[PDB]
Amino acid sequence: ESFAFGAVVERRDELDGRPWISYPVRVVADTPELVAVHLSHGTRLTFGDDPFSWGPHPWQLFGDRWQSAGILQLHRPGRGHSVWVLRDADTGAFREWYVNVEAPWRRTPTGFSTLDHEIDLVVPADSRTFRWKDVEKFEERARIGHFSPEEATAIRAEAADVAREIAAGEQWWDTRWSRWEPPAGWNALLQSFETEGS
Ligand SMILES: [Ca+2]
Ligand SMILES: [Ca+2]
Repeated sequence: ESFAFGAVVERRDELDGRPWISYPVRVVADTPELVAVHLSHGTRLTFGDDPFSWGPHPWQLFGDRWQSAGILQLHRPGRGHSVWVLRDADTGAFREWYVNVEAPWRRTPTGFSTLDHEIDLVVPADSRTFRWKDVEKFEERARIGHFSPEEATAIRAEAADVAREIAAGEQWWDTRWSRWEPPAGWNALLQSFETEGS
């Protein structure tokens, strides 16, 4: 099973057995080596009903549309992260690679499902160095039970693996993706994934 290039699919974070946040993305690649999807500026965000074990998804500060520059997400099937191509909202300049540690993506009839795992890594565009992010925030959340011990050990190992890869110059992703730009017609997507009535 695969999705076609340009298909509009759901990108979901699933928490407590239900959608936490979901938003439509366009498919750029759906291959055994790469799932690449695009979240465009102005796209509608769907949030699940409270309460969640983790509280409301933090993108709820933007209300119900993605206000910033579009995000290309690059995923190597089976890995416990994806890599986001982040650009400057004002200039469109490529700024950084944002490694979002999260559950390996699951294919669903509607798209892909994952779940944020708090630890992030950031590689600036110049590729001089990289930084770990939110490790202690992660650990506090693991201590209060947001992650089980088995989950938290998997998360720590995944983040360590990616950091070791980057530091060895063996980052899996093709950095030429930093020059990709969406087709001109790839604008805001307005699809809601809400299931009213519950
Ligand atoms: Ca994250
Ligand atoms: Ca984080």
